[PDB]
This record gives sequence, C-alpha cells and structure tokens, in this order.
Amino acid sequence: MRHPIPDYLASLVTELGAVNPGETAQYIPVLAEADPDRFGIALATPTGRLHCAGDADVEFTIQSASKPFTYAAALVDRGFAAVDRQVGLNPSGEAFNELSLEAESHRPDNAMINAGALAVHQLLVGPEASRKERLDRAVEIMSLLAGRRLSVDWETYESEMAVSDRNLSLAHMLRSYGVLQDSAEEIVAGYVAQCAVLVTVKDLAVMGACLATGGIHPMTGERMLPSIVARRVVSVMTSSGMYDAAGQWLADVGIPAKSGVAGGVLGALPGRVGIGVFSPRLDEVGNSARGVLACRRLSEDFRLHLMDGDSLGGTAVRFVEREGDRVFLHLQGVIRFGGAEAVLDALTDLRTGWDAAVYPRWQEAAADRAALSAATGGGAVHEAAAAAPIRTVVLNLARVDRIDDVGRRLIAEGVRRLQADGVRVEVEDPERILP
Amino acid sequence: MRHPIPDYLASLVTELGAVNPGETAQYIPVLAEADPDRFGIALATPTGRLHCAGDADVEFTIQSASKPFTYAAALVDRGFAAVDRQVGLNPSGEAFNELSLEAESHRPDNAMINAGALAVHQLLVGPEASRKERLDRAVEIMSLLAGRRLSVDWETYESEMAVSDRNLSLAHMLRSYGVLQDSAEEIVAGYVAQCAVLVTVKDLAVMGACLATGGIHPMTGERMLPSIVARRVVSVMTSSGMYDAAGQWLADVGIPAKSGVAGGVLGALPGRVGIGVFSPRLDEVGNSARGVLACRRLSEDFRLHLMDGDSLGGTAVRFVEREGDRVFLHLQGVIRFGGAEAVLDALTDLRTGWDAAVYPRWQEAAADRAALSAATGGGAVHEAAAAAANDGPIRTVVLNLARVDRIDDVGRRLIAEGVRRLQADGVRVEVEDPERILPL
Repeated sequence: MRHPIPDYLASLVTELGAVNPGETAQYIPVLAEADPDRFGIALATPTGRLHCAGDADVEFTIQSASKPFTYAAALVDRGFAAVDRQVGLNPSGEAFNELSLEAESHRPDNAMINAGALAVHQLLVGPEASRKERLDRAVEIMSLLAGRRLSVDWETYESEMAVSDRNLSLAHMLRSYGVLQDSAEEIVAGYVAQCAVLVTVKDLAVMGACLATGGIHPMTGERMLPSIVARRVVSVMTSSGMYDAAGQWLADVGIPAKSGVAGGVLGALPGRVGIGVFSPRLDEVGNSARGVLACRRLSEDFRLHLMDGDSLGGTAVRFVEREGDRVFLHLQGVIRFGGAEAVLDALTDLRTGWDAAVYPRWQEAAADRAALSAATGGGAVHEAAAAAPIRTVVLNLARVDRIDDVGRRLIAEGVRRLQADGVRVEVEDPERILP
Repeated sequence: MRHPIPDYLASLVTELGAVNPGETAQYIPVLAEADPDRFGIALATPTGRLHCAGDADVEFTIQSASKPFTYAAALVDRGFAAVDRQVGLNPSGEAFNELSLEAESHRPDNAMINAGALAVHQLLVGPEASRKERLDRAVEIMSLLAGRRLSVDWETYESEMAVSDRNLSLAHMLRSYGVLQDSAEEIVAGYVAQCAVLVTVKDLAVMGACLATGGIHPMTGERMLPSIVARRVVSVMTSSGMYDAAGQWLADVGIPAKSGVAGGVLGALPGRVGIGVFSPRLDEVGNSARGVLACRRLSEDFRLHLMDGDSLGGTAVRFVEREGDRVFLHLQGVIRFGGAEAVLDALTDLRTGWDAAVYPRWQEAAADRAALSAATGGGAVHEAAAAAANDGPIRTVVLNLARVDRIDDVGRRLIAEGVRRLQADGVRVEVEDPERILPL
C-alpha cells in the first residue's frame, strides 16, 4: 500500500498547479528569468518521514527563509541577552521607520525584517569574528538542520550585490545607532550570500521540522538546537513571518511560516510538521502565490493549526493494573508538564493517603469515569481510581520516549509523596531517564 | 498523598504575595476602594482537575476577560462571515485611531479592544435581538463555560455607567461607520454589564480550559463550542490579549491571556491548561501586576509555551505485535492529523505491498529504529517495521481502537483510506471499535 499523504500532495500540486498567477521576482535577472513552470512541496514529520510531490527536489535560493536559521545560530553562539540587545521582538513589516531605533525599543523590530536580519548576521559567530567565519556559520546552521552541506549560488549573489542600496541603507543606519560594528558592505555581503544559499523544497521541510520538534532532527534524533532557542524562533516567525499576507495568518492558517522571493515557503508547526513549498511566481505582497495557497490548503484540509489542542495529556499513562497489594503504573510518550500532571493525578487517585452540590452535572460526569476521560483524552488516568491496601507501586518508564526536567521534578515529587504515605515504590527505568 | 501542583501554587502565592505593587483601578470607587490584599490562582486541566491556592474563590468583575467569551458567542450565533465583516483580526492596542475604520472593511481592529468588543456585543444574538436578549446571551455564554449561572454586579455597573464617556465615544464613532446599528448608549450599557459579570479565579480557569481543549468542558466532556470557534478566539487572544505588556508576550510567556482592571487574568494554553488569576492592583499599563507576574512564572517554572511540541504523534500507536500471519495494531490517545500520520506510517511499514548515500547519518539512525523513535517520539510506530522484519506474508491486521479517546474527521478520513489500501493488498482488516468512533 502506498502512503496516502504523498498522494494528497500530488493531487494538491495538480489542482493548484492548474494556474500560475503573479510574477517572479524582478529585482535581479537570474530570478526574473527563472522558469515559472515549477511547483513542489514537502512535509517532514517527527516520525522521520518525508512526504513529497512535484518539483520538491529542485534547488532555489532560500532568501529570507534563511532568517529563522541564522537567528537560531546567533542565539546559540551569543546567548539571548547579547542577541536581544540588538534584535527586538516587535512584530512589523519591512517598511523602515527610524523611530524604532531612535525611540521605542531602540533596536530593529525583529529578526524577520531585513534590518533585524542584518543585525543577526553581524552577531553570528562572535564579537570579533571575521566575515568568512560568519558566512561559514550561516551556511553551517542551515546545512546542519538540512542534514547535508549546502552551497551558495554565487551568480545570484553577484546579481543582488549590484542592486543592494536599500540593504546598504539599513546597514548604515544600524551602524549609526551602534547595532552594527562592522561596515555596511561587509554585513550586507554576508546577508546577501546567506540569502543565496541553495535549498530544495525537501531541505526546507526538514529544516522546518528541526524547529517544529523543539530542536531535534527528525531523521537522526540528534538535538540540533536548545528547545528554548527553537521556541523563540518559531514565536518570531509566527508574529512577523507573514505580517503582510492577506487576512491574518495566525488566525487564518495557524502555521508559522516565512517566504523567500525565489519562491520557497518555510513552515514549522510545533509537534507536528516541517513544511517546504516551491513556486517561483510571487503575489503582490512578495510571497510565493502558490506556496502561500498551498499552506492555507494544508491548514484547512488536514485541520492543522498552532491552536489545536493535540497534546499527550492523560495518554502519558499507558495503564494502571493491580495485583492484590501492589499496583503497576506504566507511563509512555514525550512527557512534559501536561503528561507529568496527568501522572500525578493517577498517583493521587490511588487514595494511599469544587462543591458537588454546586455542580451536580460535574458529579454525574465524574461518575462515568471512563466516558469522561474518553471525551477528554485522559488516557488511562481513570484506571488509577479503578485500582483504588496498596503496599507497593511499580513505576515503569520503558515506554516513555523522553521527558523534560519539569516532568522529572514533578514525577520525582510524586514518588516522594507516595513513599511519604508508606508505600514502597520501585522505578523500572531501563534507559534511566528519570534522574 | 496530596497533589504537588496545588502546593506549588500555594508557594507561588506566598512568594509573589510578599509585595503588592501598583494600584487598583482608580476610575471607579467600587474598584478603587477594593481590598488590595487579595491574591488567588487556579489551574483547570483537560483531565478535569482544578488545582488552586490563595483567594481563588473570591468573586470579582471579569471586565475585559469577558471579551473572548462574547466573541465566541457572536461567532456561534452569527457565523464567521457576519462577525468578520464587523470585527477585524488586526492586532492592536487600546489607543483608538479613526483610520482603522476608514479602511475598505469599516471595522475596529479586533475583539480584544473596546471598540471591537462593542461591535461584538452588538452582534450577539441576531440582527433584530433586543438589548435584554443580548445581555442574557453574554451572561449565558460565560455561565455555560463556567459551569454555573453567573450574576452581574450592578453596583459596579452603575458606578462605571457614570463614567463611560470614552466607550460612548467609541460607540458613536462605530455607528458613524455603520459598525453599530443601535444607539451608543444601548451598546455601551450591554458591554458594561458584560464586564460587571462576577467570577472567581476558579471560574476563569475552567472557562479558559474550555477554550484550551478546543471547546470541550473539562468537567463534563461536553462540547460547548465548535473547535474552529475556540481556535479563532485563542488566536485573537494571542495576538492582542497582552499587546501593551512589557516585552513581547507570545515570545516571552507563550500563554494566550487577557487581564481585567478588577484584577483578574484569564489564560488558555491549547491542549494543556485553563488559567485564572486574581490580584486587584494593576501595573502601569492597566493589567493585574501579580496576575501577570504569576503567568510569567507559570510559563517559566513549568516550561509551558504555545510553541512546544507536546503532541501525541507516534504514541498514537500503542503497539504492533505479530502472531504468524496476523498483526495486532492497537491505537490510543486523541487522534488528529499528527496521530493519523503516525498510524499510516505504521500501516505502510508493514510492507504488505532521500538518498542513503547522501545521508549516511540518516541511514545509521534508521538502523537503530527503537533508539531513533524514543529520541524523536514515534511511540510504537517502529514496531511495525519490526513486525515486517523472513518468513510468511501478513494475512490479517487487527486494528484495535479501544484505547483511542477520540478522533477528528481528518484522522478518520486518513485511517479509513489506509485501511482500504491495506485491503487492496489483499490483507484482511478487522476493526475492533467498541465505541465505534471510526465511522463518519
């Protein structure tokens, strides 16, 4: 049997590919003359899959879709305080207003606009890094998240460098307020080469997936970025990535994204998917017309949204069974606050230690313990109450994939209170992830 | 034993409660004279738990934290097209600029600001509804989500109605552009009454949870709002709920929220928690000082954020075992796109039907299937590959959904297709669906 996702994409490409509105970026001949009859799409999942269709293997310069990655690199190389001193978090469009530097926050609005992107490149490796070290760094971060060594399209680079007065203007203004210590030319050149890095629809998807998983590469399971960094990046993409798109992106689509004038759209939906779309022609706001439309279709057809409550929750509890005096509590999944909270509810429900009159309905619902949990997604937490003198509780973490420090602290505290009740607790933790 | 979360909250209240900066809302004596020495907090989970501490049961007027709820009622009552024609989605602060209405659409920026909130109240029941019906509707929607009949604090209402020139100004301007049809006085009165609705920290937490779960009441499991409506509300809260707060709320805290000048803060983090906080004194932008500070601490201490990847994912596959010619594939959890994608991967991985030389690291990782899974998330999806891994074709696949809590139409459509294809391979599929959640 073939996977149905790739078929949906193939169908989507055929449907939306029936037309080709807008026009390629006209600012440089290499892009203006680019073949418009191309349309590809790729989805990278945490399950390590890559569902594609169309020209998802055709290279094109990433352009502004590079901004979220050099931003992550800067945060990693310098720390939040250093980066935040130069780049703000204020949602904004590209139009430059000197008041953002002279007043307000006294720094370029955010990393998604050119002024912020320029300050990010200036920040890359370190305070006194050379231009080559910084470009290498920009190329490296993107290559590491893509899973392969990427190259810069020097032809595109040279063409753009001939028509960069606006970017040079921004860089000079930044210098005058101290945001850039190096020359306008040096930083613009780095930013332009950064934008000229060649990637495929598939590359973007995987790179986006790395952000969507909270910093974990979906193909290797290796942590590429601190979750705190990946979260900041996707947060900024949400607020400003599609600032000038029709309607209101977060509300309408709910998929953090960023387009590039060469036709590539990057998407990163936390906990679910990395997205890459390629279609040369741009709409009037400057985003890939079909790339944008494809994202709106993915969001609608698959009911994907930053706001949908798809969490582990009570499923963190695989089951709770009792054998006379001892109870077996097996956990599973990616446990964080939500999962750990559910685990504590189960422990507390063992009885090893609102007003019902006010909410009669809440009591009746709570009566059918299993039904309420099903309509709520409480996993097997309700089994704990069913199990409930208990003298021993075996805590099995074999099925738990991973857990963050918050989850560890909460469960650890849960274990302490169980013992404080006079209950023996043995933790079966084969890959010892609890400590 | 005692649940540790309530203890955490109790400690948080004790700590943050060591100081009481700012001042109560000075615009009306009822709020200006309110006992400032009060601080409560409550968390309502999807499981159906309510962890609280401090003065979490002291009533106060919900004020602006009423906005997301009336907005939901309007969407439910009139539909998206009708509401969107009068209420925008443009993020904005409370400062009013006439230019916002001079656009082609002629509508205030969003439902979180007063102007948009007045437009929302005007849409509440229908085109010809009366003032009384609209107020009843506002009180009702909040009551339905809170789980109990709420009442309006008329003393606060009368007090504020005596100093409503600014809102009357907004109302008049909105009528001027056709956003409001009834009198400025009638719409302002309804909005003020709406803000005078009495709730406790606990009420807010539960109300917020209804939004966080996508419209399902955490205590009864009953759907109170279409998920699509809940999503729109939380999106709008995210973009403008804390617009003028220090820093940038979404990035720093990541918890969709809204404060009220009476001291109450409403929080709603999708899939994880409904938050209600109460602390009378306000900071300089007009938000509850400790209420906001408590939300920042909840986000940091529990590492909660709208951007975390806390999804079922591969865990949707409880396990995949094999007995000769048949495979037992058991699913579980709340299944939507994410889980269904994983289920399809498991089905495909049974083998009933990138370049390795380019990504040698990807191959090596794909070798230790179990390790790659734990590190990523795939739950037991990998057991399918192990099941396919030397003697005999798979003839039957038992698809058990007993552990599945629920599934949306997308997961329902994806799994049905995967099953049809398995069958097309000549594999027998018997779906064990006791509560039959797969059909439709």
